Amino acid sequence: VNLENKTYVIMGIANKRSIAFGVAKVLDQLGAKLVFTYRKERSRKELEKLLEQLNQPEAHLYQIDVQSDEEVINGFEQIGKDVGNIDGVYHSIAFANMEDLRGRFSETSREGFLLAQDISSYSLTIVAHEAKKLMPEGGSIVATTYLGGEFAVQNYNVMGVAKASLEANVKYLALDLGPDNIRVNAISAGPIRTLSAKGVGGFNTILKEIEERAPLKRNVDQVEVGKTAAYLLSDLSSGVTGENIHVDSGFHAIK
Amino acid sequence: VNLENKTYVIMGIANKRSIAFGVAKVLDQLGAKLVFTYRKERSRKELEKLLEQLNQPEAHLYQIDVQSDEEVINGFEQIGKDVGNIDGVYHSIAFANMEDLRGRFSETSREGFLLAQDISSYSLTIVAHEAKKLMPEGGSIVATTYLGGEFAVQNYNVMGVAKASLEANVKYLALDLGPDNIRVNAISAGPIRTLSAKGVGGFNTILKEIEERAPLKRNVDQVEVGKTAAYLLSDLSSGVTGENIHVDSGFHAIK
Amino acid sequence: NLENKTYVIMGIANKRSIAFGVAKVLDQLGAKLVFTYRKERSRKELEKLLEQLNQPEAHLYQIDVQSDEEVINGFEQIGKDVGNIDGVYHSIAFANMEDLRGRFSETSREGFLLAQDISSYSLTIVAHEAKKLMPEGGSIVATTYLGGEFAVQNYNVMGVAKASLEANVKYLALDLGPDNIRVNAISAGPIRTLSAKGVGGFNTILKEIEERAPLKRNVDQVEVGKTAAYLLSDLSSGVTGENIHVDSGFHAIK
Amino acid sequence: VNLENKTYVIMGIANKRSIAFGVAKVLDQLGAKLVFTYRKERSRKELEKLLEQLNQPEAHLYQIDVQSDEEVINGFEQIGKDVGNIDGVYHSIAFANMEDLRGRFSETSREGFLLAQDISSYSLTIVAHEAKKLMPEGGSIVATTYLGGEFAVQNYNVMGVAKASLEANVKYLALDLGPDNIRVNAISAGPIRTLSAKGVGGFNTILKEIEERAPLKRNVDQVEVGKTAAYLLSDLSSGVTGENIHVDSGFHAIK
Ligand SMILES: NC(=O)c1ccc[n+]([C@@H]2O[C@H](COP(=O)([O-])OP(=O)(O)OC[C@H]3O[C@@H](n4cnc5c(N)ncnc54)[C@H](OP(=O)(O)O)[C@@H]3O)[C@@H](O)[C@H]2O)c1
Ligand SMILES: NC(=O)c1ccc[n+]([C@@H]2O[C@H](COP(=O)([O-])OP(=O)(O)OC[C@H]3O[C@@H](n4cnc5c(N)ncnc54)[C@H](OP(=O)(O)O)[C@@H]3O)[C@@H](O)[C@H]2O)c1
Ligand SMILES: NC(=O)c1ccc[n+]([C@@H]2O[C@H](COP(=O)([O-])OP(=O)(O)OC[C@H]3O[C@@H](n4cnc5c(N)ncnc54)[C@H](OP(=O)(O)O)[C@@H]3O)[C@@H](O)[C@H]2O)c1
Ligand SMILES: NC(=O)c1ccc[n+]([C@@H]2O[C@H](COP(=O)([O-])OP(=O)(O)OC[C@H]3O[C@@H](n4cnc5c(N)ncnc54)[C@H](OP(=O)(O)O)[C@@H]3O)[C@@H](O)[C@H]2O)c1
Ligand SMILES: CCCCCCc1ccc(Oc2ccccc2C#N)c(O)c1
Ligand SMILES: CCCCCCc1ccc(Oc2ccccc2C#N)c(O)c1
Ligand SMILES: CCCCCCc1ccc(Oc2ccccc2C#N)c(O)c1
Ligand SMILES: CCCCCCc1ccc(Oc2ccccc2C#N)c(O)c1
Ligand SMILES: N[C@@H](CCC(=O)O)C(=O)O
Ligand SMILES: N[C@@H](CCC(=O)O)C(=O)O
Ligand SMILES: N[C@@H](CCC(=O)O)C(=O)O
Repeated sequence: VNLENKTYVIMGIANKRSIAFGVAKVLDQLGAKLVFTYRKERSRKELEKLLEQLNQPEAHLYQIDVQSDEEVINGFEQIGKDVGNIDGVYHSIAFANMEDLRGRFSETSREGFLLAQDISSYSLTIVAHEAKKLMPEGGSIVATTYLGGEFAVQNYNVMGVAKASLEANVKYLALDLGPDNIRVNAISAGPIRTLSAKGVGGFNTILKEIEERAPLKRNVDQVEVGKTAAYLLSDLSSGVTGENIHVDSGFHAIK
Repeated sequence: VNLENKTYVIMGIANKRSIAFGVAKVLDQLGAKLVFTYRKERSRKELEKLLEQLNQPEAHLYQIDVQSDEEVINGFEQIGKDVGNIDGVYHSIAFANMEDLRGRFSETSREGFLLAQDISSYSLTIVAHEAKKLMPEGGSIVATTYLGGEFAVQNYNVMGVAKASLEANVKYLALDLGPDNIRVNAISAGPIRTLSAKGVGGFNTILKEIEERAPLKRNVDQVEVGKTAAYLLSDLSSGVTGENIHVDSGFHAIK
Repeated sequence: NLENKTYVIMGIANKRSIAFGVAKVLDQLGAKLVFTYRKERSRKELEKLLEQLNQPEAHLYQIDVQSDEEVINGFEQIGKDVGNIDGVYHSIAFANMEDLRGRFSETSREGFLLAQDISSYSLTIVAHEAKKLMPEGGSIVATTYLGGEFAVQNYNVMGVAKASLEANVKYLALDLGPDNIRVNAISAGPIRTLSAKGVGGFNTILKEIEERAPLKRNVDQVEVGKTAAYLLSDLSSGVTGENIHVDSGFHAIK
Repeated sequence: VNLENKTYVIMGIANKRSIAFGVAKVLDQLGAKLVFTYRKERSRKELEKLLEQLNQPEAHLYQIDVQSDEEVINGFEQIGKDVGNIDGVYHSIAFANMEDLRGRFSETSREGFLLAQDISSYSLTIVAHEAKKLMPEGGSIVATTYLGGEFAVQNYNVMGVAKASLEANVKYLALDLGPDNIRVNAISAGPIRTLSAKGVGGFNTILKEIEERAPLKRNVDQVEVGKTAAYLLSDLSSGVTGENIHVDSGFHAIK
């Protein structure tokens, strides 16, 4: 593309291995102004250190726990006060407990099921609503999903149902904001070594299955997700909404 | 398909228009012993009255609000004490607040979003968990979904996202409970005038458009969901699990 | 219960045909069965297989679906010999052996069109002809494989023919629905049939299903026929343009 | 997405309105070298006049009728001799007789059905086989489909079954050629006023409905298909294969 004079909000960089950091690098390289949101003080610390590798002349950092309507509302409001209107949001946030992930799915607790939904799916809805106010002439919103939202994948358990929820959330949001010229899409990333990935049982062996079985016979990386993100966040993908692009070496397409 | 010496639990008859009552008439007509569960007082009364149409020699009625683990745990425990091992469960339960079935999806409240997940999806997981205890030999579990879980349908809003979640729940339950010989499937019913259908904006429209546009050129009814449920709840459908069967006059197949 | 129901069953070759699984189940449910075979060999064979069933008579018709006239005259005769029918079970497909292994991208025009012709287009002509014999509606069921939905190694040109057959179903459903003819697919798991010898690495798939499918076991022709009973009968009123996976749950997992 | 020192074969321009000339304008814009294939001498004459609006310094025009193995085989071979190694093929080719694009699908002739399959689906397979010869390094093949491939759309009839075939063709080519680093994907375009769209009953109606019912509330144009083509044919889409991107204002996602 080329993304000068554009401003994107990126949510969910924890460290250098975060998918959303792959997005950040690509967008930053393409001329975009970036604004970053985080939950833990530690993620902010990592952000401050990761910005040195970037071209951003300014640190634009905001603490937003997507569990709190107040923090999302006040965050996006302060972002508009600081940078003005924006062109899109990359959503890269999910959560579930260990204790429910390494259960039989049937043994999942209600509080863990809903926690997963709340952070991993609902949060897009409220982010979309608040971000929309900073997009008076339209823009783009991308969330990150995984194929365990379309099929039942051993171990992914509660997070699979939260992804199914997220992928519909995208479709309903696309229907709703469409007339506002806001596009909403999902990237279905293949497995990537991240901090959150350490929490999913059997991650390593799925990695390996991908190399053996996927059409491109290899795994993907954060920058690949970031390149597809730039497509979805740019004018290149006008006409595309409610879509789910698999960035996964073609693994979605086989059995 | 003869069901004598089978026992099924049917969840979510409110009145004679309920989908689950379509299911009950079919199962009863085929010789099954039936247990029913309800939430409201008013629903148990309706059930008491509706039983006079059935061949069920006794009434097995249980109050189970699926918002409560204790009620589901204790309910299914009582069922096992009163009737013994069962052969399957029909789940016909969902809820969302009125203002979440119309206007704009992007303005869905967090509590409204999570409420719909809890009742309309999570409840399957917990029901399957407890119903399993009564199926040492294997059995069958069916839940009721709608096309709006697969596609954004105007006005179906927060329920669309809960049916997406429910549909994934079915897949993950099938994967989990499969080795125990417990099948888990969905019926995706077409629009049908029920009490809950009154909370969905634009329902009359969707009905007409089915008559005009679906293959069979006519809407379905509860008995037709019922005969598909009989198939899934019986040995006719051994080998079928994690499936979603559209009983919607072919509407799912066109565009 | 299918008493005074009459169904045409296409593609029995031997005791292991999926269509024989369907036959036994329908026969068991009291239905009258007409069979269609392709070459005289399957005739002496079929004749022997029906000594198992409860059919009082052999209604047996050679139809190679590569010929319009054999499909046209075939159904025309069935109507004269037996009267109106209640549905059709399609259990028919073909591809040349060299196209069912190695490299899809190396498939010949002729071998690709052959597969389309027999495995997909034949449904359309069968439906048009069979419709003439179901004035009050009826039910048509074809057999597919998950390979028409996902690319499955080795299945190759047959996967593109099945994808074709699954859309044919959709389109037959839309077109024939106002006549009350329902059209559906059963997507069967793998089963040791005569024709599955020709698919590369079929034994490797058989074992994957056992290891990985929700039911942790494979399916048989009888389970396929039980689901065909549902689809061919009134139990499945309301359901058309559908593809039901009788596959120990394999389609739902990745 | 800068495409200098890239070369793409664009198959199936007939006039200023062709979807493939959308692609061409876009790829040309981004600095690619372009090679055109046509069938009818009139499509060459049209290409020659449209070349004047491109920045291409030379005309590279081949006559390939994809019904001929020999013509595909010799066309591509020749292309290799003339411009050397290519980066991708954009396939924008389909055909069906007018009878079989209206009225009753069940009345499709054998001959019409195979003719649609041959031109509209099989051609991709042989084009990929021959084009693989000019991509020893890897590359990108994109074919043009329509939602009629995934659902029954009234009137689309024999072509929809041909587009199903094509979409599956894309999936199998992606499995087969992934190990050679050749990505194969499909763009599912919304309805667009072209020469070949004049053959399809009820085309005007579908246009109007997309406007009323699709999330963006507008039709897409050829240039929007080109912008997404540029993405699929470039490194921006490096982890994407066996995929189908709907450039259709959202329509695919709604029911
Ligand atoms: N890695 C993969 O294999 C893979 C594959 C497909 C899809 N995905 C999806 O990709 C996205 C990014 O995950 P990742 O793999 O990049 O892992 P990650 O680096 O661990 O990032 C996850 C992010 O989620 C944020 N988060 C969790 N709860 C939050 C909350 N309540 N409020 C605000 N932020 C919250 C974390 O912030 P804090 O650390 O500050 O708490 C962290 O930045 C997730 O949606 C994941 O499900 C990942
Ligand atoms: N009608 C349609 O067009 C349609 C189409 C597709 C799918 N569906 C689905 O079919 C199922 C049955 O709905 P329906 O149309 O038959 O409407 P219905 O008659 O209103 O039944 C809904 C039932 O859900 C029960 N329920 C709600 N919350 C509950 C809770 N917390 N605990 C226990 N029970 C609870 C209700 O019980 P109480 O009244 O006692 O509170 C009522 O029995 C639902 O899953 C619905 O989403 C309906
Ligand atoms: N077995 C599996 O794992 C599997 C799984 C999923 C789907 N299927 C499908 O199930 C169906 C039945 O196959 P099967 O596995 O049961 O194998 P089968 O016993 O070999 O039956 C296949 C039948 O197709 C008939 N046939 C082929 N071309 C014909 C033509 N041109 N005209 C008339 N009949 C023709 C064969 O006839 P002749 O012997 O007379 O040549 C044979 O009766 C096929 O559609 C197959 O694609 C099979
Ligand atoms: N327009 C739409 O709404 C729409 C929507 C989605 C997808 N599509 C698809 O987009 C692609 C391009 O179509 P279009 O709408 O842009 O129509 P178009 O401008 O009429 O182009 C169709 C092209 O197909 C070529 N063609 C037909 N048979 C051929 C053969 N045997 N060998 C070589 N070329 C052949 C034609 O070449 P000649 O004129 O020289 O014969 C023509 O250039 C097709 O796959 C179509 O199915 C169209
Ligand atoms: C067997 C599983 C296959 C590998 C899964 C690939 C994958 C890895 C990490 C993911 O991220 C999370 C996972 C669980 C809980 C929170 C997050 C977060 N954030 C994800 O969504 C998907
Ligand atoms: C967009 C209009 C399409 C017509 C929708 C068909 C339909 C009607 C009623 C349904 O039931 C509920 C709906 C909302 C809340 C609770 C329940 C319950 N129980 C349902 O799930 C689907
Ligand atoms: C790697 C794939 C695993 C096994 C696939 C299961 C399968 C077995 C047999 C099939 O039948 C045919 C196959 C080829 C040609 C004709 C027929 C016929 N008739 C089929 O369609 C699918
Ligand atoms: C029911 C109307 C649906 C709207 C149609 C969208 C559409 C328009 C034109 C298309 O192109 C062809 C159509 C038929 C035959 C050849 C070609 C070619 N080339 C296409 O594939 C799809
Ligand atoms: N993370 C480990 C532990 C999972 C478990 O034992 O449940 C794995 O790859 O499975
Ligand atoms: N149930 C009425 C009211 C809709 C509304 O305005 O919310 C309908 O949509 O026809
Ligand atoms: N072009 C006409 C076709 C006319 C017909 O098939 O009757 C239409 O828009 O349908």
